[PDB]
Amino acid sequence: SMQFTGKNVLITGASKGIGAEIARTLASMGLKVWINYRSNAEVADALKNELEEKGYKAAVIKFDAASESDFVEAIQAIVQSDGGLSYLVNNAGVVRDKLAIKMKTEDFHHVIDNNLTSAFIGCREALKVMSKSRFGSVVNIASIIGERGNMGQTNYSASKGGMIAMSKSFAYEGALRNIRFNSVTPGFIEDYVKNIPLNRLGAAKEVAEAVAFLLSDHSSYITGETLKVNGGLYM
Amino acid sequence: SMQFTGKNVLITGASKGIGAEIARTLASMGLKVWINYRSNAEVADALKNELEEKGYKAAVIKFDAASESDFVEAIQAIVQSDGGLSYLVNNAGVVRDKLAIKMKTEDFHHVIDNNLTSAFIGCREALKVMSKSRFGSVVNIASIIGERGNMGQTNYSASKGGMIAMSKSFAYEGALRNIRFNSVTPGFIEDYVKNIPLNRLGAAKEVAEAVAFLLSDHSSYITGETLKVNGGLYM
Amino acid sequence: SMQFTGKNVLITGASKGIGAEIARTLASMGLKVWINYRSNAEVADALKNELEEKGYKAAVIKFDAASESDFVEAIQAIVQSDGGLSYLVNNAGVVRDKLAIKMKTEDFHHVIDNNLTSAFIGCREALKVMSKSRFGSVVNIASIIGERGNMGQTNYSASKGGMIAMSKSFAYEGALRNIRFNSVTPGFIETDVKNIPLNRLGAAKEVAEAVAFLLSDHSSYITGETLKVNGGLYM
Amino acid sequence: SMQFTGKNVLITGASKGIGAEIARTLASMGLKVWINYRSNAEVADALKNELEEKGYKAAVIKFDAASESDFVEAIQAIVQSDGGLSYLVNNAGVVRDKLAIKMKTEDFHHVIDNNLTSAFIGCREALKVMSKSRFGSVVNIASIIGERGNMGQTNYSASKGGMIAMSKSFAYEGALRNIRFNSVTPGFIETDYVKNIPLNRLGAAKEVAEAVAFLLSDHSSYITGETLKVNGGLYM
Repeated sequence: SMQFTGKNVLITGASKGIGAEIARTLASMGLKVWINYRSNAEVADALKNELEEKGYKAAVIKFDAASESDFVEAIQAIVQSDGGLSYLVNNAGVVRDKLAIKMKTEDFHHVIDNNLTSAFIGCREALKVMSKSRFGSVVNIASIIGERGNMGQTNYSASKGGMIAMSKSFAYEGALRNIRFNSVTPGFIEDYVKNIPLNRLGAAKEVAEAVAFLLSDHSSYITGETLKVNGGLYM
Repeated sequence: SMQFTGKNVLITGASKGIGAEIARTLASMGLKVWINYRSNAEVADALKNELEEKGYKAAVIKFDAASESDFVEAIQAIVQSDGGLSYLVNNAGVVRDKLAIKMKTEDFHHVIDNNLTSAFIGCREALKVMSKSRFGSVVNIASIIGERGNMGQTNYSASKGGMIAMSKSFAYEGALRNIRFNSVTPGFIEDYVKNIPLNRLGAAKEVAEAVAFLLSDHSSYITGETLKVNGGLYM
Repeated sequence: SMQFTGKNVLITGASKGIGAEIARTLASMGLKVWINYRSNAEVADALKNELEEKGYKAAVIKFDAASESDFVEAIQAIVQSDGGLSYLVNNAGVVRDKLAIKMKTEDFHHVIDNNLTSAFIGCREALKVMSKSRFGSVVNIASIIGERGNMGQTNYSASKGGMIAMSKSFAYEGALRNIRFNSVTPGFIETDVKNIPLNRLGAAKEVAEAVAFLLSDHSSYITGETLKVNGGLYM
Repeated sequence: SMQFTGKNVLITGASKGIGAEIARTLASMGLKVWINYRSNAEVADALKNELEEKGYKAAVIKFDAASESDFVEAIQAIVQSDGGLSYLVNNAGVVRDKLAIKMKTEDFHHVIDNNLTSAFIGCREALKVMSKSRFGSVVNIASIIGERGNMGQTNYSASKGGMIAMSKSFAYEGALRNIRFNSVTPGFIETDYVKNIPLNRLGAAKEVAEAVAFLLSDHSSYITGETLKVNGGLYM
């Protein structure tokens, strides 16, 4: 049970995986979670039903996070349904791994546009909708790959390393109005394990609880920071 | 609040300030706190009575965290009282700020011995006692000065930067036994404020709750990490 | 001064500023420099004349480093002319500083496409043309803003932090063929003071000579590194 | 053929390994190198003779870099012989690897005092002797282990991570007098594990030495407080 002064959170790309776990974790901690899905609603709706059947507060919302007007419109609808938006998690993202010499600029842009510009739009709009209340916390879901790089991931590492640095700039622009911006860098989340000191993959739950901490009031003096969740894979 | 599988914690140098706060916070979330002091029990005893009067579990203990035998014997004593030790916070440290051309070697060793060797002994003995249980979390209280350095603090920055790197090595050695080692780097904790994006000093409680998270089950995939708690002063 | 096994280098956006200085420095060390410019040829031509009359080897080449086909064909031309290309410096980049709430997606993309995708293309083509000879060095001109962020520069910090992470992934992909990839992070440079420890802006030649070292044989065990050239402004 | 405004350099623990290559490299670029050694004069004196026979300027000096009074006396002897001291390389260092539960505080201190306290003394005395000239550059030889830690190296990682942070503090203190302080973090240097190194080989001592030379040289005049990785890609 983590303490939250805000009441609601938008999680982009939250139908499955880490984003889904973020939704369950934050819902179970008493926040109303907005589950963003791009295309099919069946998985998102099921996650929503699961949480409500547990007595939690959840809703789904359709928009492409890579789309400026779509994302903008959605935030407005959430401010119009709940009165505001206190928390944002930029989780949406894709991979298209290729050795760089086989990588077209279209493949580079596919990952940049979906992973970095999406988080720009989200952080920008959060700044607009939380500046009024002088309260908000935003978490950007980056990756160990943005910190250290990886074979075959020149485009993914660019998107996540640009995310990490973008977040710092947003932290300066939100700081006087008490809007915090931070990043999480998960390692390998469920041989790969041979290089992990904890000798196991991380659980999606373990990422989700690190996000919860950075959104929560307990991290109220943490901004512009990158929280590693990698089991020791990178120190 | 935060969930803890373990039951007790030892905090070095915990009579006041950040150390006292860590003791308060961890006591309020159900842990038995051992409040370490090395010379005068007064303030530490007031802390104990305060926490007990609020309904928490607390105890004082006298040893010099810079003495190997003192630290070792105190941890043995706590293991005898409680059956073991789940959590350790290496918080004890001193300053002796001087421009380096005025700094004697004894002024360098003063800070190293009180600040870095203390945390080596604590980290070492935590490994011994937590290894049996195959469970533990250890937080080293470092400082922004150990990340970026500072005019007049060649000795303190060496002690805290050494603390950060040491803790990474202990994280490797504790990992298979599920014993985690992390560092917190506080910034300016209650002209200087102008350089802080959040435009205020940090509260001691805001450091303590970051320490709480790193000890908690919620950070279960985080080891060898340094967590910045500095209001954006360093990114 | 410094020793180079390679014979030539392409420098993007080399008409003025740091990029011009890079050409001057590298030309004076015996390399044939290829001075890239986008529109105005006069300044680029004037630089070639200067370098040529001083007794060095220099050529200009027009193309938009943000344009995939332009960039690909230019490197093709240089390989046609010189037989190869041993060195690449991705220096081209633009700024469009705005507070994020004033920033259109179009403004974010303007900087991403011109700063990040341009460097991706150059790095990718370097991999292709350098791999046969199993030799080369590539330097990416990033920025302190990519390391610590800056208010009003969510887009520039994104592109340069993305550049930094990118470069590391290229270092993995080039490593086995001895193709090195490193970044330089300049501070405040005169052509581009209280908080700067050296108490002055950096000269463009001071950036150029750090780039030269990373291209040189002297840095032959250095790859995936980011070299800070900021007068102590960031440590 | 890097450019140096200064004329001489002291390299602690320079009789072999990386420190010896630093002396070779820097002597071949025209500096008078002072080769520090602790006990064995034979290898240092062979090195000195090797360099002099190639036309370079070299000298040996015996002292313990971990002894404040020795280190202090040695630098006044160099100032006495040469008129000043432009450059300093804190290379002296040892290892005593043990799992932490088997390591006594005295094994911790042995590494702290030999690796970290020595670099403090050297940096401090550099500040003193370089101040009046308002010119100077100092390189601290740290390690990848100080950046990321290592199993069995809680003492070594502490000394070298402390050296890296401490060097940044010296950079602030020397900056207005234009005395630069920088660190190098070599990876695995010759004199399996090679699988994790992207460049697929151990580094040559010469490759560390030339990185050191660059940070000493005029080419790095706007670089201070920096840590230069020299690890073949092992840590990025």
